[PDB]
Amino acid sequence: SIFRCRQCGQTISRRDWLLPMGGDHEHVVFNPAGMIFRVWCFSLAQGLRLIGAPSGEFSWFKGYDWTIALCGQCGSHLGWHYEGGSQPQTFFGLIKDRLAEGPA
Ligand SMILES: CC(C)=CC(=O)N[C@H]1CC(=O)NC1=O
Ligand SMILES: [Zn+2]
Repeated sequence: SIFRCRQCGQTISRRDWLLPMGGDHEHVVFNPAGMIFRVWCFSLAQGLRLIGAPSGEFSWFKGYDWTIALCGQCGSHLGWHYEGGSQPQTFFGLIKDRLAEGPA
């Protein structure tokens, strides 16, 4: 079972790659613009384009800096890559409702 970009079908991640950060792969969070995201943490993802330099500002995950992750194919905002932390150093937080799940 794999996750594709809902807008264009780009291959992004797999159910096998889910990561229970702080005990749960799912985290419901809001940014400073008041947008709610249901974020699923993954150890790995592909097919993204990470934009800009990392920032710790308003990070939802203690110890991690984030970079915006777009679908590399269509440019849809799919979530964030997190880095600079520990155990693990890096991971992806993807917006669940921007993905489509289906057969490998
Ligand atoms: C431009 C956007 C859409 C930024 C954003 O929402 N950043 C998240 C990432 C994070 O961990 N905390 C935030 O506020
Ligand atoms: Zn896409």
